[PDB]
Formats: sequence, C-alpha cells, structure tokens
Amino acid sequence: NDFHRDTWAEVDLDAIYDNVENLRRLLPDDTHIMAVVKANAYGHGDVQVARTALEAGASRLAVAFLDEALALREKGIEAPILVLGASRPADAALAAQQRIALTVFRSDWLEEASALYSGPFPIHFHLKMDTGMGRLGVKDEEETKRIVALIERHPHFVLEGLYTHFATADEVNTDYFSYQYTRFLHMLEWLPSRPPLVHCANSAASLRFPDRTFNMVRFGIAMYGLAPSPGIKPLLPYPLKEAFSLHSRLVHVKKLQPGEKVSYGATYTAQTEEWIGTIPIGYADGWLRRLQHFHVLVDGQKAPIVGRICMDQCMIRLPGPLPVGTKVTLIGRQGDEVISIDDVARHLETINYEVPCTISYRVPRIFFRHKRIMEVRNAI
Amino acid sequence: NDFHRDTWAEVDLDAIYDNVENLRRLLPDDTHIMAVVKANAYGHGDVQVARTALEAGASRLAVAFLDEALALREKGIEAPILVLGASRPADAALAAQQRIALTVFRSDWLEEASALYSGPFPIHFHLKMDTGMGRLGVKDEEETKRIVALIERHPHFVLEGLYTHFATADEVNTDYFSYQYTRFLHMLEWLPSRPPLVHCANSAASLRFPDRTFNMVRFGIAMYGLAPSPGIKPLLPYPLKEAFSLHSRLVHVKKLQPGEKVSYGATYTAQTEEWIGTIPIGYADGWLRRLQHFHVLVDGQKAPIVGRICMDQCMIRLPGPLPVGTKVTLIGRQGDEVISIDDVARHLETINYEVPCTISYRVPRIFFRHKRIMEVRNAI
Ligand SMILES: Cc1ncc(COP(=O)(O)O)c(/C=N/[C@H](C)P(=O)(O)O)c1O
Ligand SMILES: Cc1ncc(COP(=O)(O)O)c(/C=N/[C@H](C)P(=O)(O)O)c1O
Repeated sequence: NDFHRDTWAEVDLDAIYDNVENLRRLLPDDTHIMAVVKANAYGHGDVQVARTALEAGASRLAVAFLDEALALREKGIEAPILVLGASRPADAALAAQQRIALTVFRSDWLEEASALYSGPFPIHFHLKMDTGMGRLGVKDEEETKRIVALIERHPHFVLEGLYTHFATADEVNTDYFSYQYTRFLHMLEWLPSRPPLVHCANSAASLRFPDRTFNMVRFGIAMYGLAPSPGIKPLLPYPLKEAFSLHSRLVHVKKLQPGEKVSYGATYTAQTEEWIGTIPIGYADGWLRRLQHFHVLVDGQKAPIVGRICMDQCMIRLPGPLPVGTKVTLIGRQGDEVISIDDVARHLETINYEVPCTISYRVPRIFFRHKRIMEVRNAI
Repeated sequence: NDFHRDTWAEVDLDAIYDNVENLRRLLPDDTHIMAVVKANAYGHGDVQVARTALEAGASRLAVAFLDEALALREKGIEAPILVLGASRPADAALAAQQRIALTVFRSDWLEEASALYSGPFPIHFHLKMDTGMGRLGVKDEEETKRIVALIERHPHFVLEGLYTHFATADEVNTDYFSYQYTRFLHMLEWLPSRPPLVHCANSAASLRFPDRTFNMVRFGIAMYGLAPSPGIKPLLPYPLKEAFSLHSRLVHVKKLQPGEKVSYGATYTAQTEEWIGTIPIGYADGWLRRLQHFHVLVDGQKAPIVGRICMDQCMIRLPGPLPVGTKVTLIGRQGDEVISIDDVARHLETINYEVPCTISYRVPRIFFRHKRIMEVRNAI
C-alpha cells in the first residue's frame, strides 16, 4: 500500500505482542484472553492487532457491533469473535453463519429472533449483566430466567457466556468495584447452570486482581500499552509498552518579520524575527483545534503550535532555520524529549482512550514487526 | 451498501445542489466555482458531493492532498482537480498522468521536480501567494520570478493560475481583509502575464464581495449549508440549507431507582425514578466525551446525555418509558425541535467546520437526492 502526504502514524506490533504475552504469563493457564479490538483496534488497525494478539496468547476477539466482526472475517480472521454491543434480531442468521457470538440482555430480543431463525447453524449468546455500570445488561431475576428459558427452548440458541462490566475498576479505591463483583456473584446464582464462559474483567481488573477473573478476560487499553488510568500506573504488575506514535514533516519554512500575523483570525503575531514551519496535519486528521496551545517535537526540541489549527495543516515556531522535510513528532519520542498519548489527553482534557480513536482514516498506519516495516494501511 | 448497527448520518444532496446553484446565479458567467471537497467533503462524502456540485454549476474541484485527488479519480470523477496543499516533487509525474493540478510556492520544489520529470504529460501549477495568512505561499518578489522562470523554462510545466487565501474574510471587521486584498493586487504585478485562473475567495469572501473574486471562487463550508462564522450570518445573500444530520435508535431502556449510578466513574446518580436509554454511538464515532451534558432529541423532546460517554455507546434520560427502536436525533430535526451543527460546536467549544469532519468512518452516510434515498456508504 502507498500514501502521498508526509503525515503518518506508526504502530509498533512488537509492543502489542509483549503487552499481551505478559498477561498470558500473569493469568492462570485455565483463564482465556479475549482481545478487544473494537473501533478498528482503538485506532491501531483491527486485523493487524488481532493477528498479533492471537500470536501472543489471545484465543478470542471482541468488537462493538456486527459490521466490525464481519470486517474481521472478510480479512481472514477465523478465531471466535464476540459482539459486545447490541445487534438486530434479523441479523442473527448472518452472525450464526459467520460464527459470531452475540451479547443478549433482553427477552423481547430473543422473542423476535426465534421467529426469524431456524437452523442449521447454532448462535452462541453471552448474557449481559448490569451490576452497576448502567449501560447494557439484565437487572432482574425474572428477566434473567426468561432469557435463559427462551434460549433453552430453541434448538439452535446456545448460552456460551455470561458477563458484566465494571465502571470503576481503574480507581485506586475499590468500594464500587467490590459492590459490583459481589453483585455479579449474587446474580450468577440466578442461572440454573454455569455456562462454560464467565467473564467480568477488563484491563484494570485483570491486571490488579488476576485471581478474580473467572475463566476469561476482555483485554483492551493495556494491550496498546496505555494505562487504564494514571491512578493505577504504579499498581501495574509489568511495564506497558506504548504502541502508537504520530509523525509529519515540514513542508514549508519561512522567516517572519516583527508584526506579521499567522493563521485564521490572525490570532498570533511574531514579535522578533522568527522562523515559522508548516506541517500537513490538521483537525480533520484528529489533531483537534483545542490543541492550539500545545507543542510538537522538531529536531529533538519542543516547538509550540502557533496560531489556530487548520483542517489539514498547522504552524509552529521553529528554533531557527530548519530544512524542509525535517521530521516532526506529534506523539512519540525525539532524542530525550517525549510526548505521550497521556500528555495529549491531558491537553484535550480527556482520557487516553479517545486520542488514538480520533486520529482519522485520512492518516496512514505503518505497521512494524520485528523492528521492520510489515505493511502500510492507507484507508483512502 | 448496508450497515448492521442503528446509527447513521444523513446527507441531503438537494441542499448541497441548492447552495451551489444559488452561488452560480449570484456570480458572473465568466466566473468558475471550484467546489472544495477535501476531508471527504467535510465529512459529507467526497464523490457524492463532488458529483452533485458539478451538476449544480461547479466546474472544478479542490482537495487537500494528493491521496484525496487520486481517490476521486478512482471513483469516476473526471473533472479538473487542484491539490491545495503540498506534495512531493517525486509525485509530480503521478499528478500529471492523472490530470491533477498542483499548488507550488517554493522555487527549490520546482528545481527538484524539473530534474525528476521530463514528460510527456503537462503539469498545471497554481502559484500560491501568502498575503497575510502565514500558512503556505510565496512572499517575496524574486522568489516569485524564479518560480515563474522555472515554469516558463520547462516544456511540460504550465502556470495555469495563482491564488491567495484570506485569514479573516468571515470577520465583520474588514480591515485585515483589505490589507490582504491590497497586498495581492500588488503581488500580481510580479508576474509578466496574468495567468488564466486568478482566485482568492473562500465561502466568506465570495458570498460577501462576489465581484472582487476575479474569475474563480473556491467554495467550501457554505456549500454544506454552514455559515463561515456566526457574525457573517446576516450578511449572506441567500439562505443556506443544512445538509448533514445524525441519528441513532434506543437499543435498551430501563428504569433506575434513586441512588443507582450510570457509566464510568459512576459520576451520575439517579435522584428520582428515571427511565434511562442506551444508544449505540460514542466517541469512536466522533461523538466526543465533551458532549456529556448535551441534549439530543427523542420523540420530539430534548433529552440530556447522562453520565460519561463511552467509546461506542452513551446514555440519555428519557421523558418516559419509550420502546426500544425509538429514533434519537443527535443533529437534525425532530418535528418541533432542531439541533444544528452550530449547536454541537457551541457545546464542544469549537467551530462548525470541525464537527462533521470528526464524525468518523464508522458512521454510515445515507444520501438523499430528489427527495429519495439514493445511496448508502458504509466505510467498514
Ligand atoms: C464490555 C467491555 N469489555 C472489555 C473492555 C476492555 O476494557 P479496557 O480497554 O479498559 O481493558 C471494554 C472497553 N470498552 C471501552 C472502554 P468503552 O466502554 O468506552 O466502549 C468493554 O466495553
Ligand atoms: C486554500 C483554501 N481555499 C478555500 C477553502 C474553502 O474555505 P471555506 O470552507 O471557509 O469556503 C479552504 C478551506 N480550508 C479550511 C477552512 P482550513 O483552512 O481550516 O483547512 C482552503 O484551505
């Protein structure tokens, strides 16, 4: 694959392999690892990360909705995939044919699907309980038993799993976590029998309480080398390796005289004779306007973004005359300086999760494996 | 195509047609309209908008970088295309061969392109001047003459046009605007002969001063039915039709009891007996976390987004117990109420330009033309 703009993101698959393999070591051998690669693998490349995670010890994959699961199938992934979110009852037949497990949390969904499907492929369901997150999931005993009954009666409906999700597993204080875990324990007792897969842990819960994961963990954010939250950074068992980095290059360099203005609204004014550089990355690339008071790295040094950020490009103050084509690092390391996703996240006033997901389709992903380029993925 | 999740964007091509046709009527017969279609047509869909704009009176298209132009060419667009940003000297042959015009602003670029390209296709260049935007462009007299000379000197290099871009055309205060306009008229005198295409106006300048735009207008934001700024709004010659809308559907509804918490960090607590709905859209779709206290439309009413916004889902407080499947409008009209892109931008503390651009590849675009569904574009 090829690209024609000097702006690209690099995904270190070696880092991903290490993050997942260290988990495989940490957890009891009888506990499976389900790698969650929804949202195009948190913006890292769905199939590339999936292949890698499976190599390091993961046995299943998780995605947000049906289209994401179907896309993985079309790209050659044959491992089991669980759809974590909602789906259309009418699509049960397509999920069954492609061997995609579904999440179920209401009986009227199953009523509707029983009438539209009748073999020959079995559909594997994972019953979702709401133990305190308030998103999706059952909350009553009568509804839980109704769902199980409706699944029990249809010869092609199978209950493969049962799970819940934590809302504060990344908080040092474990009060709410404890309530949720205990509630899950109580709700499990409402089932006539234990299905083969019982899961509840995300990255934070599995890294902190490996022994309280039952038989399968849904490993996300940490797989990409990002800490669930800064609070538990010191509580992590093994060092995480960040996999994402973003780069660009100077396409224009010029010296301004005192008084000249830069960018939209003419917000910035040079005061001395200064060198301004232009890089081909803007907010349509996910480098949002709120980042106008942040900085990038040029020739091992910090350089401030100057003026307002544009849709496809932005300006920065240079230390002096640098050659056109000089590499600029938005996220990553250059010399002794470094800009991590958490730094960007702080500035955007969000969590690290949102940063790589916002780096758009417009930006090419270059995959590294064994310290060498494996492939380039240019969405457009 | 088709999608398997109930979240989708709607693009009204009839609105886009009208926005362009009105300008076509407002402008002189000699003046061309170059529809700016970069960033996937501001998140609206590149081919669909490019095609509609051409039908409405536009004669040319403008893109941000080479990959965007090649993408249009591969989807059957055969109209002229100008790359507004930078490109590599080594890609000049690719651009020539695909009939793509390139922006030039440095003499060393040409010196390099000359050594690499010898023929046989002619490459049309548009000389960018920097009048006070500080982004891209030539600033001095002898740099301009050196570029012109290098072009004149090459048998396959053609200077088809030259242009500038205004930094404050949307500002009521026209003082910096007139400075740039004056600077441009002056820099035009460094050229021996006035090229066939001279352009300078974006949506703001073309709609405000349609006669002082020379023979080509670069039309962007206004084509999508969005005002360049809130201040310019009552100065525009005709009403703009908003073309982008965003919808989803309730995939879960539940009644929470007081004290119960919702979403990450359990930052929302139900105080009364509230019905809570879960919709399948989140920050990985461009519906950023910052929109947490924003109001969406459900059954003709404003309903607040309660608790933290997740990667693929978020929660809202319902007026009452509505059935699963109920349409929720994030951007658009629901009977009596309307949420415009300007409303979302206000909450995100940004400009309308950024909003549709951020709605990701994950969200399908449904196109309407002649009041009928025309096409469904699903990126994954
Ligand atoms: C049901 C489920 N299991 C596992 C994970 C993996 O969690 P993590 O990346 O912290 O290890 C997630 C992540 N989701 C995002 C965090 P969101 O809720 O925003 O869709 C999840 O929703
Ligand atoms: C050179 C050039 N000409 C024309 C336009 C059309 O402008 P408009 O949408 O106001 O009609 C733009 C838009 N670009 C965004 C405004 P950015 O500069 O942020 O990439 C442009 O960059």
